[PDB]
Amino acid sequence: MNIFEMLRIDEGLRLKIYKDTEGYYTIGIGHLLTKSPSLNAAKSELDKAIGRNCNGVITKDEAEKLFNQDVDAAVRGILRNAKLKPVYDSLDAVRRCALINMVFQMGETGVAGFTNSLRMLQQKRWDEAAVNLAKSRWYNQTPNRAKRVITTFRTGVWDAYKNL
Repeated sequence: MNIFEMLRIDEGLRLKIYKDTEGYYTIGIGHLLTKSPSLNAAKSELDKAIGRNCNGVITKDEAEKLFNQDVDAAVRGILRNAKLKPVYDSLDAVRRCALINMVFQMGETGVAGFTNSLRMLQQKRWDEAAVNLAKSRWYNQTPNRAKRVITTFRTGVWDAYKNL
């Protein structure tokens, strides 16, 4: 299992513009287009993102291209972030994937706000950090996905995704 397979389990694949758990306009493999309520603003972002007139619909191909860019940006964002970098460097390969997953879903900023959990992950206090991560809007709003990520940080193995 790898980061791409992991995120693809969590995000799914949709070739037509759709709404987030959050009600936001998205397409592909969790590629948020706009936080704006107009389908029209979303369509415009889409064509800008793809470089063609898409009319709200993309190919598998285009979806994976956006996915490659998004993953790349997430990692680079982690590497550029003063708060995130040190945690990332301290982690093993599997747990590194769990932090990437969080950044992809919630952005650099959002994750950098989990101050106490970050501190615990750096210290390698797995059970403590898992308990603290669960105390969040994140967990309450998308419990099945949060719990997969959390188990991943807890165990350091890919079992939560074995099932799926």
